[PDB]
Amino acid sequence: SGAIYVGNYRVVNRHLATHNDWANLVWEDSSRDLLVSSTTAQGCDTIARCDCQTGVYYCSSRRKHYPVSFSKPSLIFVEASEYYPARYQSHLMLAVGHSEPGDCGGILRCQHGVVGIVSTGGNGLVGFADVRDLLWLDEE
Ligand SMILES: CO[C@@H](C(=O)N1CCC[C@H](C(N)=O)C1)c1ccccc1C
Ligand SMILES: [Zn+2]
Repeated sequence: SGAIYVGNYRVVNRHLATHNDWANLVWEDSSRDLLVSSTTAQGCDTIARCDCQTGVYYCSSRRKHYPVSFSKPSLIFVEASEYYPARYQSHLMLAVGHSEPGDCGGILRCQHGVVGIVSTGGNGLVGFADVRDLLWLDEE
């Protein structure tokens, strides 16, 4: 589990969104595994606006933050799971790192701010849903 709290927005994995998230919906995209809902309180996270390919992510199944090198956001095949059928997920970045189901929502960050959240993984890989192209998260 986990979310990004920027301005009056809460960014979560679409597959882990709550009923309150759907009832306060701003934007969702199944192909990216992302959903954004509105918040009453202002958050403290800032979004990175850069092309970094190195950063640090939080792994809840280890209670640890790990440094990683990650690929550029791309269209990658993600196998059928209990949340989606076999499909291509867009804006996804892969890295070598530990991940389990329950680690989705952990933040990946670089020197400029938050880059994205854990969305996929297995067999010593971890995948992150990029948020750096969502410029509207910085206003209104
Ligand atoms: C099968 O679970 C993995 C996964 O890639 N999923 C499940 C959750 C939905 C993911 C998606 N974005 O389509 C696909 C998973 C997730 C995160 C970290 C480690 C794993 C092993
Ligand atoms: Zn950066």
